[PDB]
Amino acid sequence: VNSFSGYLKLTDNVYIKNADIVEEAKKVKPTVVVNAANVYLKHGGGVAGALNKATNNAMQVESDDYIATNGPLKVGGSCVLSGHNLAKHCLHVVGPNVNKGEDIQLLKSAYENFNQHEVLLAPLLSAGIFGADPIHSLRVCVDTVRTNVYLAVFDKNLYDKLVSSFL
Ligand SMILES: OC[C@H](CN1CCCCC1)Nc1ncnc2[nH]ccc12
Ligand SMILES: [Cl-]
Repeated sequence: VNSFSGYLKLTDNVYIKNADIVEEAKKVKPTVVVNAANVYLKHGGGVAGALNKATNNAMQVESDDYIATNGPLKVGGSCVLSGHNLAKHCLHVVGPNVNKGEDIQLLKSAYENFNQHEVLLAPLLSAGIFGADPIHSLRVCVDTVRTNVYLAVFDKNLYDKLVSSFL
């Protein structure tokens, strides 16, 4: 039993809700919130910009030190950093950005990072401003993640479209 509320159950392990991931994380304080990151951990917009804003830029400050030490992430890769005031940990995961010409096949590799954590609050990777098809992102999530994932979908029409089209 966990403290996630109001989710629709899609499979044995994948749950979905229409919600702002920032507000969800503040309420639940999950062990892990997933950020839709880029390789430079520059949290400018989308989920990343919103999560960073909610930390009063502390996420960005921590991220800049991470990059200065380690260099950029790989597309499809991840790192674990602090969750600040939102969660215990933030798993920064880089899905391919179609608006940069990155290979969509890397979306499966990106979701594989979730399997290192028993329970996660997450967005749909490569959706939104990353330019991929969200129906596809959900399909890959369900077919790749085996741990318990609580998906927060920002947009209501998308959420309803995602639920109504789910196989
Ligand atoms: O897939 C990621 C989605 C993309 N979404 C954005 C709205 C329009 C349709 C596409 N972004 C978010 N998902 C959950 N919480 C969020 N907080 C801020 C952004 C955000
Ligand atoms: Cl977005």
